[PDB]
Amino acid sequence: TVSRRKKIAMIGSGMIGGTMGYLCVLRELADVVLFDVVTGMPEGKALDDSQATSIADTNVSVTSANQYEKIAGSDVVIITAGLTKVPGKSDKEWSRNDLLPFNAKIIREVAQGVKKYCPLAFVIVVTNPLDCMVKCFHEASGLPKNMVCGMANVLDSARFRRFIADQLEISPRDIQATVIGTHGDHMLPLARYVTVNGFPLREFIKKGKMTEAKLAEIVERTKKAGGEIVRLLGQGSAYYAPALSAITMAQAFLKDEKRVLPCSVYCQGEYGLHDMFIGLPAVIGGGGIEQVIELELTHEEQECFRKSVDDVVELNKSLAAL
Amino acid sequence: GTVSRRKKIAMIGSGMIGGTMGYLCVLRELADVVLFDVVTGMPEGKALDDSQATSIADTNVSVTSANQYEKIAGSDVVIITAGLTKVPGKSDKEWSRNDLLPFNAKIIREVAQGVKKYCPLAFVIVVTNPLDCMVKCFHEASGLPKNMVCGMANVLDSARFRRFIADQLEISPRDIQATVIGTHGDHMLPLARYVTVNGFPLREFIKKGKMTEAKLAEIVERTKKAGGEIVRLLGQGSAYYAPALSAITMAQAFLKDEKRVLPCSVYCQGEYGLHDMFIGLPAVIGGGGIEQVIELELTHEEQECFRKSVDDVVELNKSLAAL
Amino acid sequence: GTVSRRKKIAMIGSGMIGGTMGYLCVLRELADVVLFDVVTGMPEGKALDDSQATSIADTNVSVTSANQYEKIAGSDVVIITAGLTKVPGKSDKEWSRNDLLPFNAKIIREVAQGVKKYCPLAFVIVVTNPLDCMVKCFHEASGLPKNMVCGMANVLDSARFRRFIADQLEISPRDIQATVIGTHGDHMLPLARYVTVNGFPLREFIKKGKMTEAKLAEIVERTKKAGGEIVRLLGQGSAYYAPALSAITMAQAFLKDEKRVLPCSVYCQGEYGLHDMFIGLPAVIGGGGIEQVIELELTHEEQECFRKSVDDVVELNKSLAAL
Amino acid sequence: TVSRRKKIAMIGSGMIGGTMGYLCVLRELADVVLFDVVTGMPEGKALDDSQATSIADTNVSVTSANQYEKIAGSDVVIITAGLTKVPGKSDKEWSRNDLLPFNAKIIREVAQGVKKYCPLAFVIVVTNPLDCMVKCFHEASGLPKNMVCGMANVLDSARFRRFIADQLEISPRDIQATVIGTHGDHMLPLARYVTVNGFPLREFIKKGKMTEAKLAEIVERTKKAGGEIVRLLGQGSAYYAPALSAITMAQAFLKDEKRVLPCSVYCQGEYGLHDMFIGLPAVIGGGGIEQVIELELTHEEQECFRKSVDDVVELNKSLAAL
Ligand SMILES: NC(=O)c1ccc[n+]([C@@H]2O[C@H](COP(=O)([O-])OP(=O)(O)OC[C@H]3O[C@@H](n4cnc5c(N)ncnc54)[C@H](O)[C@@H]3O)[C@@H](O)[C@H]2O)c1
Ligand SMILES: NC(=O)c1ccc[n+]([C@@H]2O[C@H](COP(=O)([O-])OP(=O)(O)OC[C@H]3O[C@@H](n4cnc5c(N)ncnc54)[C@H](O)[C@@H]3O)[C@@H](O)[C@H]2O)c1
Ligand SMILES: NC(=O)c1ccc[n+]([C@@H]2O[C@H](COP(=O)([O-])OP(=O)(O)OC[C@H]3O[C@@H](n4cnc5c(N)ncnc54)[C@H](O)[C@@H]3O)[C@@H](O)[C@H]2O)c1
Ligand SMILES: NC(=O)c1ccc[n+]([C@@H]2O[C@H](COP(=O)([O-])OP(=O)(O)OC[C@H]3O[C@@H](n4cnc5c(N)ncnc54)[C@H](O)[C@@H]3O)[C@@H](O)[C@H]2O)c1
Ligand SMILES: O=C([O-])C(=O)[O-]
Ligand SMILES: O=C([O-])C(=O)[O-]
Ligand SMILES: O=C([O-])C(=O)[O-]
Ligand SMILES: O=C([O-])C(=O)[O-]
Repeated sequence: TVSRRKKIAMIGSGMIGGTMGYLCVLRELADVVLFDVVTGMPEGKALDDSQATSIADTNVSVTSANQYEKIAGSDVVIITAGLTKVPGKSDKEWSRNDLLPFNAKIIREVAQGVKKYCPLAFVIVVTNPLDCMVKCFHEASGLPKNMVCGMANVLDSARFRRFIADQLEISPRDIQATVIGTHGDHMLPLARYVTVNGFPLREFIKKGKMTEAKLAEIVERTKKAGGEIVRLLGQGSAYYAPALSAITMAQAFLKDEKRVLPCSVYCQGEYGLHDMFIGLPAVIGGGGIEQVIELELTHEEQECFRKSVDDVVELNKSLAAL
Repeated sequence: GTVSRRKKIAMIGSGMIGGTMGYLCVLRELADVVLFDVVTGMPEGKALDDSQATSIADTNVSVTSANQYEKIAGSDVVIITAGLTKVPGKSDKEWSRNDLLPFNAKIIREVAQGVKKYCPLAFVIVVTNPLDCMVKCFHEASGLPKNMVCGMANVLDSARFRRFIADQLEISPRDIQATVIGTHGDHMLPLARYVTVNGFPLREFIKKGKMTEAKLAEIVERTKKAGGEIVRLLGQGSAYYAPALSAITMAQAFLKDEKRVLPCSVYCQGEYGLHDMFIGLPAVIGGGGIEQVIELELTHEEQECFRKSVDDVVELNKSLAAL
Repeated sequence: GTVSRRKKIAMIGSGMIGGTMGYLCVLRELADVVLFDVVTGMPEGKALDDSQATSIADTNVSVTSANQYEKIAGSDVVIITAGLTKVPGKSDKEWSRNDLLPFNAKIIREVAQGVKKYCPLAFVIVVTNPLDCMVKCFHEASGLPKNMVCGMANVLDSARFRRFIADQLEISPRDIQATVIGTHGDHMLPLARYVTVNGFPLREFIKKGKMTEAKLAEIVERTKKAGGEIVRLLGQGSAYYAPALSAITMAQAFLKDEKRVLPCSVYCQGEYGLHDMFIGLPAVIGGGGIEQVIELELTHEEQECFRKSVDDVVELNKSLAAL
Repeated sequence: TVSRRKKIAMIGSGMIGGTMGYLCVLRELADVVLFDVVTGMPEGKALDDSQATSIADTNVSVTSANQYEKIAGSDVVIITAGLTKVPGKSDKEWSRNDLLPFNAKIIREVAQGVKKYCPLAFVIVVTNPLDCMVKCFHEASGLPKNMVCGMANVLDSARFRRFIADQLEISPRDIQATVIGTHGDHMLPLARYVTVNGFPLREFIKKGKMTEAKLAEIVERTKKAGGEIVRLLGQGSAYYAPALSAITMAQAFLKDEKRVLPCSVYCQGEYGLHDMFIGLPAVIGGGGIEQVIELELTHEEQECFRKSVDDVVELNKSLAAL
């Protein structure tokens, strides 16, 4: 075989993992390995997903695995391995930072498998608490700083954009709304940077298409979106938008698209941050994270951003304190 | 003043299959979606998740949730998945679609009343098991036209048959035509004689040694047991990825008048000599709903297998009657 | 008895752009296609070629040719490319869209009569040059509603602006929002101040050294001269690939009620202080046709540039009147 | 750049070449090099096609070239370089075999460029007379027998399928109708192998959905299709379906899809043919031509097929006699 299909390993074959495998089938994006420590269930999803290729009229291979040797040759590795909530806790108290002790362990294990079997892979971490877990995976795997990132802000931005799109009665394709910072309560929906095809939202507000109050409401809703879905589902957390967000990042790498997809990236001076990962605007292409966009934030925005940075810093402290 | 409106599909049942079909509509920008369910909370969670996905897909369709039938008014297509997947108390090895009859008939009759009242002009695709029995139940309780009601099943069974064969021949399943007809259960009939590779009979490939007769038989059996295998492996519920795409593919063939050959459970009026019942047969789906029902020249041997499928349906329909 | 019919688009003019738009409909299974033209023979050749492509695309839409207006009856969208691309006798360097006025006005008035009689409920996208003048001509001669008639141009000009910027920043044009407004000619206005990278002002990238102010100016000029450059390089006719996709993208936004921001030539009723004329402005296209016309807060300097664009349109519309 | 985009070189930037570049833009299939001996026009199409990526929201590079060094690194090379008709001849007398003396020269030139700059490419010849030109290119370039083929039968089959689809009122996706043999008057539309989702057409005819006469008519129309379009266009020949046919073949190779796409392939015993290329059912995947399907043809079909083979043999004679 002269021309081989791309290969994506889903480390974690739960709700997000299986849905990403499904997206690969629909788009014929890559062969899929549904990896998990659980036996049985991953093979069931592999059978279900592989059978979907017939109806999709596409041809990719979808298999399951519980041995890391199986992810060798993966071009991309997407990591969802982990818990979505603290066992026993009420949905009312769902908190992403509370997952630290349960998932750091898992991420370290995955990091060892990737370092050993597919160290040349582009890695997209999804597992919460996102920013802390990306740093945890990067430290343990030893992969290049431009080849490891965390999916979060594309999802946060997708919410921000959908809410704005509904208010303005315009497709979200034409709404550029971005959230940066940590994937949590202190995420920063950049209201000043919201545009309708590059036209500042401020011009729409002055024309009465949206009020300042509605905007503030949308910014708050964007922050609470994940928790609302957790409250409403009553079992697990979001997976359709998360899966598509991660796969869009994976595709940008595989096809060297050079898309602006805000995600948790390694900092070395950007926004004055060092030795850590946090959500920032970035361009993803065949060279992995090709550009980290440094915006001219206002004093007010910097204040908000420093709060987001502090949450990551303290979480990274607790991580180390283990 | 909207002159050109989007198509609208109501997912009656917002569980695994319903939520996944909503996702497909978002990805393909196929139509606005209403995730209907008796359960409140969960469907709104999925509508939020699915609507947020439109931003990443760069598409624009409306995804909302509902627990009131008035909300499905104006639906062009209704896809029904409302129902139980497993019977409480049965082991996974004991899983049998027929046992769902008493639980789901009640549900399907309730849905029929809702569709009859709010969107009687819709094309209806039933998914709820036991499939052939539930499609008939929906049809008589709703009163919709015979060409506007069908059951998704054989497209999924055929997808399995095709994928297994594709794997063995090292050919894309796009180029494998393998069809299963009959009831969606142990007596389904994977038509080995009609399997082709771009119209070339599979038998020529077997004679050339590409694969064996024994492997074909193994695949025929694997196709029948596929659903139960996924139930066993998943440990919870049943298949949903291929089932969702099978139904959405049928919905799209109707919505865009594609005239696709998609085997499904259809109203019989003489075909293969059957009357007043629904059973899986090859059919053409277009803007006219079920536009053609293909009646294959089955051999005596294939007829014997098909007859068992028919007897199974007749038996469930009698059980349905006894309620 | 087809309950769900396919959308229908009539391509009035079956030349380079018309045939390519028909091809796009086949690839996306967007709608049935009628390739209309005064020329007989050629359009049937293209309908044959385009319909045969459905087999390979595995799609199913009808592509036919016509030279009688009765054939466009029932069209949901009409895209008009009927007209000359170059004036016989002019060198390629002398190519100017304004010179096409006398040749094309006659053609557009004939098309207007056909649409008015056979499919007055259609959404109409004019492509024929000189664009802004031809859209106005079509509108008054046809009598269609102001929100149902527009001209494709700025989506193409913007595509050029976006591609040039994308190349310099090494970012997909999906993430470059660059817009051109005004008349589709030398005085078009590429809005340098409104160029963004996913909503982030281009000026921040320039300050960071990603590209220079000088390169931006070069790109602004290149955007204005783009059509003439393709005319010069092709040696025959003019651009058709990007023009076809620009118009089909507008058609799809209408057909599927997407509500996309697609700058195009729209009827002015006060915006930017203009009345009784069509000119390129940012607009939202949905199932209601032109649903919104965006009025940007232009600076005095940008207004001066925009005013020249307006004067050019006013001048052609006067020339049109003098016929 | 860790992950690079696939690259396709269009040797010939005329109607088919430019349209294939357009398909690459729409599907984001690969970077495109529009090559030609003509300067000016290819750059115009490159500008037009590259500008279309903005509207398509895709990102591939489309450039033009007139120097072969420019096609280095091409994964696939699609060759349309050549004349579509004999200069001066009436459309009534259009004949594919008449192009031999004009295009053999061109193909030999292309063969030298490919051998020198991208010998590892999968090559799809489109230039007429197809079967003769594929053999001409293969002999001159020295490329592997499984990496060179000619696009023709996918197009012939597309016509056969569309005509049947229209009669039966079924999507052509569900009509499997295949033409094999030489791309010319003696091509062989395999009526006995026509199926509706694997169901023999014969069953439909007996049910009165199509008559034996209509079938015969469709077989004849399939043979004359190319000439009808030449007659009707009055300028050049078909390009929309040809372009999509060739790109579908290229994609099957690039994404290792393993599609059954009848095309002109190298024979070494199949159908008892040796040292020559002719249209046959074949599977295209990442290994190029992975399978050549050998059908159990009837005596009547063999007769017809031998006539198709003879046309290729004599054309290959004339080629040599130069
Ligand atoms: N960053 C984001 O935007 C975002 C959004 C949603 C969810 N998430 C997070 O993504 C993760 C996955 O969510 P989900 O809904 O798919 O969860 P899920 O519970 O459905 O699946 C997690 C899967 O990982 C598996 N797993 C556990 N330990 C493992 C190990 N050592 N190796 C391999 N697999 C292992 C589990 O068996 C399970 O199959 C959670 O941490 C969740 O909080 C992140
Ligand atoms: N025909 C086929 O090929 C095929 C394949 C797989 C599954 N199925 C069947 O499809 C059905 C759905 O499977 P699933 O995985 O989505 O199940 P699921 O358990 O995930 O969801 C079924 C949903 O229907 C809802 N429901 C119950 N009663 C309802 C009522 N009166 N009105 C509206 N909604 C109601 C439930 O609350 C639940 O959300 C099952 O009956 C299953 O056996 C059929
Ligand atoms: N607005 C834009 O952005 C833009 C971009 C490119 C080209 N254009 C213009 O679009 C038009 C079409 O360009 P093209 O490349 O398709 O040209 P073309 O020469 O290939 O085709 C124009 C077609 O219209 C036909 N025609 C002439 N009179 C007609 C009539 N009365 N009724 C029906 N058809 C008639 C011609 O026979 C021909 O087939 C030109 O006027 C060109 O300048 C506009
Ligand atoms: N096999 C099939 O099914 C099929 C179908 C249709 C057309 N064709 C054939 O495909 C070929 C191309 O058709 P088209 O419509 O694109 O033609 P076209 O006339 O539009 O373009 C042919 C192009 O090749 C160029 N060319 C000539 N000599 C060259 C050389 N030495 N190097 C590089 N480029 C050179 C020409 O300059 C021109 O741009 C013809 O031979 C035609 O008969 C084959
Ligand atoms: O992280 C999450 O679970 C979310 O935001 O959906
Ligand atoms: O009916 C089922 O559950 C199946 O076949 O997957
Ligand atoms: O109008 C034109 O011809 C252009 O811009 O391509
Ligand atoms: O070869 C040709 O020109 C054809 O068949 O279209």
